[PDB]
Amino acid sequence: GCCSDPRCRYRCR
Repeated sequence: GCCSDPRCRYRCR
């Protein structure tokens, strides 16, 4: 999940 991943701090969409 990007919302919880550190590489997807804001890229959850």
